Amino acid sequence: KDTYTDRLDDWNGIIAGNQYYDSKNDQMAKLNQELEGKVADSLSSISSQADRIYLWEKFSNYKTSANLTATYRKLEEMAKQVTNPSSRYYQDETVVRTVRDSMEWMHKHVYNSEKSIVGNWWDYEIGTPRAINNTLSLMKEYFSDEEIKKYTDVIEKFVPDPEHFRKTTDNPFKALGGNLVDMGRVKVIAGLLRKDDQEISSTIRSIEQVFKLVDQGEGFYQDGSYIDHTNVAYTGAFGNVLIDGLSQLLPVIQKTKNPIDKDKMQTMYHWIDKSFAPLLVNGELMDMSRGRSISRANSEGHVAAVEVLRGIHRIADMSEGETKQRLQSLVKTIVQSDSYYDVFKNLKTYKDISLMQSLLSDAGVASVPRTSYLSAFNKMDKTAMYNAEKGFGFGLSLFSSRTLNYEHMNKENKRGWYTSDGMFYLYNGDLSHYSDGYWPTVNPYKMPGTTETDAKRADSDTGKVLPSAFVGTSKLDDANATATMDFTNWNQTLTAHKSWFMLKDKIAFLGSNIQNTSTDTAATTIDQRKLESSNPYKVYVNDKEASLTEQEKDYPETQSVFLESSDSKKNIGYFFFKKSSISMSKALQKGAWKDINEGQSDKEVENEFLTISQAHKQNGDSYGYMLIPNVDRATFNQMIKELESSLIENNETLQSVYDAKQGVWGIVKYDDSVSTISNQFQVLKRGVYTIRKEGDEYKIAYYNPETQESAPDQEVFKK
Ligand SMILES: CC(=O)N[C@@H]1[C@@H](O[C@@H]2O[C@H](C(=O)O)[C@@H](O[C@@H]3O[C@H](CO)[C@@H](O)[C@H](O[C@@H]4O[C@H](C(=O)O)[C@@H](O)[C@H](O)[C@H]4O)[C@H]3NC(C)=O)[C@H](O)[C@H]2O)[C@H](O)[C@@H](CO)O[C@H]1O
Repeated sequence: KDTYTDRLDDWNGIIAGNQYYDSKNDQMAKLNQELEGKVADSLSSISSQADRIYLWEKFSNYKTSANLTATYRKLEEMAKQVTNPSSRYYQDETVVRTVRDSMEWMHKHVYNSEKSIVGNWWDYEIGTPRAINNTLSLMKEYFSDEEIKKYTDVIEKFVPDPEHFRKTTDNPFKALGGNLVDMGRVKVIAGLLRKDDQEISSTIRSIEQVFKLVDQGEGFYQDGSYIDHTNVAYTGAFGNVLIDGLSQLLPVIQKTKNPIDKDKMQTMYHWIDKSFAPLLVNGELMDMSRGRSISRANSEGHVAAVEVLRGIHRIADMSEGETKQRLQSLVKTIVQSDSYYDVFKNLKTYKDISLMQSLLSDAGVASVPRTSYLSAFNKMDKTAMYNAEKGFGFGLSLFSSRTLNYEHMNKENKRGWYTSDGMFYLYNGDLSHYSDGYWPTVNPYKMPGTTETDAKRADSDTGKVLPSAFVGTSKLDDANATATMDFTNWNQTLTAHKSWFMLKDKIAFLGSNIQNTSTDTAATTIDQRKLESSNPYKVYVNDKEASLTEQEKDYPETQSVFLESSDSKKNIGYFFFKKSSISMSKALQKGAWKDINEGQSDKEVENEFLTISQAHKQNGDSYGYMLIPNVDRATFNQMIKELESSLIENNETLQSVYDAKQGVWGIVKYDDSVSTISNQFQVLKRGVYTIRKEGDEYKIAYYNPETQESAPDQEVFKK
């Protein structure tokens, strides 16, 4: 037809990619097989009675917005197969008619301009409109330009403003980040379908705002943080949608009369390198950045990671030169480092499958293991650490007066209460740790690293910001950093000065000033590790094999605990600076995804967990231990002997551990008193420090969590 159909043709190549299909292509044929079965199920179950209440019974309750999107997504699947020469439904008269028909019926009795949002606005302005655009785009050769307009009319009624969503409501909000991108997949495509030029130009102009880094509110920050939903760390869910959708759109947008300036898009590489890259470990997308998505059974870390990777790859393909090359190497090495998840299980279009296949087999693209790195995402209170030498990742999940602890929205993530209360993540040889039903089987009252009372929590509860702004990380280099959280629990009955000292190949956990004014007992979960029936651990307490049971066994006078696997890369050792009183247990924990997410399956799931905790029976209590992963038993025993004097201090005003091997100090000062460290120097300001002694010199890394600022050396360091 015209230039719009041209772009609409490019879109089809991106969202389905029938033109690249190849039956002799294993991965492609697998996805085709999947779509064939989908429309087969849809067709064999659609209602074909004279006068019907619903198109599909499973999605009849049209009061539930979700049923509109699910119903239309089914027609998009039919539209994909009907235009695929290799599909059994290719140009099928029945399939063509049911799509056209279904569009009309849905339009007649369910979704039209004369209707109003009922349920989630999201489906009315994003979910459904996208499915409609895609369906009309794929089958434009079967619809009249007039019918197309007719069917996208309702989209214009609900989403008239490319800059605001929920415009038909009493409180529309400005589209930013992920939402802004979907606004493009809604109005740019719909604009294309309607041959509406003003719509295209204004939506693109509106989309261009996503390329702006922010220093407040929602968006990407200079330090790599990405905030969404007012104050929630969301690089891993909304960031996904952002990069995923934008990467699909850009190729199309760029071929219009309103291409986005190159210098304007250059910021995308900032997101990739500073925001996304650090959150990817062995093909897994750190859960601490995925908000409520963690409660979705079909979006575990490795799966969520491919959403980002496919977006990054599309961007690399859109680039050229070293940029294309480096991005390709980035995607290639990450995917190849994933021995647990098959990346193709989440490449849902032929072009995406194709791109990935050529990348993996192109010998010209280097795939070299990622180097060590430490990202201090202070603008979202998270820290990601990775050691390339020992091969383990570490995630520190916190929150402050600037951020919400956990998101429970739309009945999702009902029990994430403590996932940001100083929760830590360890990524080692067991790539499936946080997968295979970890979230619905993990005991939510004992999130690893967290200090909490055992009071009962309500599923109906929702997030809160922390009273204190004294939460933050001061990074010295790629292997060393220190963090602290002026912790107070959800009902202000317990406090604790929790601090972490990341020192290259280990992390020390220090807690002091632990107080409890309530009646419930207080304890810190040193860990709750999910086990693999295939790789059993040999537990040692004080280097003596211990036999754990579902019943908590107490181990007083503990100097160390060691979990031994046949794979050094799965070993976890804990050295207690001062002999401590801990309790351990290994028990089968059962649950269902529905428990933490109403819309998930109620199917029972179960996993075996090893729980280690330390009770706090008095005020002024404390804890102190070093987490040492990926070393064998003899090396762990020898190391804890060397660290016998690493703890420099752990009280209510000062906390610090020292790495003699590196000549690095980790320090946290809660007050402005003069602290003399190791009889060598003085730290003078309240805040977080990471210092390295280089012979006669001292490299200083100071951070003031409250003002979110560093400071001149002479202000905080002396001698
Ligand atoms: C209660 C209310 O209306 N609160 C508003 C808040 O509304 C919420 O906005 C979200 C949003 O996207 O901004 C909505 O989140 C999305 O809901 C979808 C339907 O349940 C769900 O499918 C989305 O999940 C993603 O879907 C993608 C897709 O289907 O294409 C997937 O490709 C993607 O992998 C998957 O994660 C879900 N989005 C995310 C990122 O999880 C939420 O339902 C809706 O209630 C407004 O946004 C804010 C404005 O800042 O104000 C509140 O008051």
